[PDB]
Amino acid sequence: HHHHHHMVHITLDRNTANSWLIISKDRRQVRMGDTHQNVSDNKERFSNYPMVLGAQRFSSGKMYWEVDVTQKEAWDLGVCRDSVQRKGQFSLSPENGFWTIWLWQDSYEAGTSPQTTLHIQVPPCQIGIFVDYEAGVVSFYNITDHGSLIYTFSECVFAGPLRPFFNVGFNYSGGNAAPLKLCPL
Ligand SMILES: CCn1cc(NC(=O)C2CCC2)cn1
Repeated sequence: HHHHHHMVHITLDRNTANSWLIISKDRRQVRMGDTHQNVSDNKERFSNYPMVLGAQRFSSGKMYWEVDVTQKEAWDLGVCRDSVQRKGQFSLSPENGFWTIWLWQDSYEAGTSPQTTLHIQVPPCQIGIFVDYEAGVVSFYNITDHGSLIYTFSECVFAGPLRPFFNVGFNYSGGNAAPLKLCPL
């Protein structure tokens, strides 16, 4: 791909984070803590899952960023509406305001309804995410495999401002403690 020149500097929004997440000083890394991280509750925090939003809001243009997923067993990545549900149980779908892919139990899937199997020969260590607001496109790229396409959501109905979306996943296994990291430009 040739989307690198739309690179944007993403930072994480602490106020949206599940109360167990630990965000680095530079707001570029996030991991699951082993306990509640001693913050007050608020209506923005994702309550049920280890999710957090980027601070940036996008309503036009083309945007690109990269995320490091090295040695994780489970994670979700993509974008979502600013007004997505924060509390209780929900599925990641375009109907609910999410455009995402994930790793779960050694398989990669796109968050369609129902979910779509992805075909990845080289397990990615870094994922590129491209958003074209006007075109209604969200695309995912395998940076480990020379930028190869993973998945394209087209005919997207954003219906609001978009925010970068992250889920570090649970760590029931003891094998999923590693962080998500926003990679430098
Ligand atoms: C909540 C509004 N809404 C949006 C959609 N569909 C999409 O965004 C497309 C991406 C692939 C299907 C369905 N309902």
